[PDB]
Amino acid sequence: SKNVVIYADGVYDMLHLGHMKQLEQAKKLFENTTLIVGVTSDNETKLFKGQVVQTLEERTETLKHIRWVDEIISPCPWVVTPEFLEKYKIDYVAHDDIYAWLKRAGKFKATQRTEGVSTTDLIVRILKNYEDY
Amino acid sequence: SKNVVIYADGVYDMLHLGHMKQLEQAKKLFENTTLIVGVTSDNETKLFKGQVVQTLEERTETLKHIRWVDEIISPCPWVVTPEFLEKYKIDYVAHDDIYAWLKRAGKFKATQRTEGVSTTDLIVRILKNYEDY
Ligand SMILES: NCc1ccncc1
Ligand SMILES: NCc1ccncc1
Ligand SMILES: NCc1ccncc1
Ligand SMILES: NCc1ccncc1
Repeated sequence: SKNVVIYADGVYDMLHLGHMKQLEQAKKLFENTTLIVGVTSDNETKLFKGQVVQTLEERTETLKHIRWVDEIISPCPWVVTPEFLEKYKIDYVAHDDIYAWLKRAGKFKATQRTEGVSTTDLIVRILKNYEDY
Repeated sequence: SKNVVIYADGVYDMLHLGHMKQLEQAKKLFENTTLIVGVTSDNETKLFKGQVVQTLEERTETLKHIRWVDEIISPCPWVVTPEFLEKYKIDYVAHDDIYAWLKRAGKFKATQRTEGVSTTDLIVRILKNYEDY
């Protein structure tokens, strides 16, 4: 009934079906939702997580095309804070214990990952068309 | 004002930003539109055009996530006929002379391609992180 504001974040490098189904699942947590999507910066992703193929600007321009995405914060903060939830009027964080405070506040919503659909999995399928010998 | 029905078709293998921007451009040809997207079958694509990484079912499930896509015909016919336009009440075909009859009927609408954003271009960018020697 009342509109519920959902927040999900990530790298979204080389956007594939796995990200899409995750975002859809976040978007449909409730009947009436606004899904805000946060895109991690190149520097912090590279320092804290690992290598990223596409720049922040490219990764954001691709997310803009996904039907479930209502709003994008680019770049997003690397750590979600309670002050971040308050300023953007976020009701729930959708993710796939650093996150214990979100669970304690009733604001953690799980979303599953789909294995086997990644961009790299597809390139693996390309290479398997070449018998080793 | 009046709702205009747009049709675009293609393989949409390994969906990337290039396809997305093309679909957006088709969707925004007019103020009020319904964008129908046709997805070529595996057999006909492989026989007439060339190799396709993802099956028809996978290529369609990914397009379903694109915000501009209103309706999908999967599989679509390989050749667009006037009887196809009539049955689906298509007003315009958006594409990037086999298509001379569409131009003659006022139903051909061009959409441009974006070079440099393909899935394969990104894998090229990955491989360039490895100095040859
Ligand atoms: N992709 C992991 C991550 C998500 C949110 N903030 C930082 C890192
Ligand atoms: N669309 C947000 C953005 C714009 C320019 N650079 C990076 C991100
Ligand atoms: N991708 C080329 C094509 C588009 C429509 N029908 C057949 C082939
Ligand atoms: N979504 C249409 C479709 C379903 C099953 N196989 C291929 C295409």
